[PDB]
Amino acid sequence: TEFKAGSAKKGATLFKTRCLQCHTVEKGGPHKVGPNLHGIFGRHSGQAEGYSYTDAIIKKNVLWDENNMSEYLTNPKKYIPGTKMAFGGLKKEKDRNDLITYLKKATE
Ligand code: HEC
Repeated sequence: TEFKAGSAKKGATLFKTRCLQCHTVEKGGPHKVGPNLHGIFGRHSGQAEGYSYTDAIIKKNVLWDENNMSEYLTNPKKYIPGTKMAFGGLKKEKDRNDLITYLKKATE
């Protein structure tokens, strides 16, 4: 236990301001700069079809849980060196909590 529940509402707005540029979350949403995140929870990394992921993410083969995602979100390139994901990261654990709270919900 190193992830506690946040604000889905707060979560949804962070997504909009920090993730939307590159990703969609809805089932049936298109891949953009980053892949569509529908159903990411429980899936391994690099497995969405029709998306050209880097060697690195695929090979990293991470099982996406609220906790994994948390460390990833902190500093992506640090987590998976070689990832084409160009996001500095979210240093506050509270932003991270709210975003994942949103994500758990909207990608289901
Ligand atoms: C564009 C400038 C991006 C922003 C802002 C965010 N992400 Fe991203 N993401 C992007 C790319 C190009 C990729 C693929 C990387 C690669 O090496 O192929 C990713 C990947 C992800 C993943 C891993 C997905 C998988 O299918 O395993 C996740 C979980 C993810 N991105 C989430 C995410 C969130 C929540 C963001 C906002 C905080 C976000 N990313 C920003 C491009 C971009």
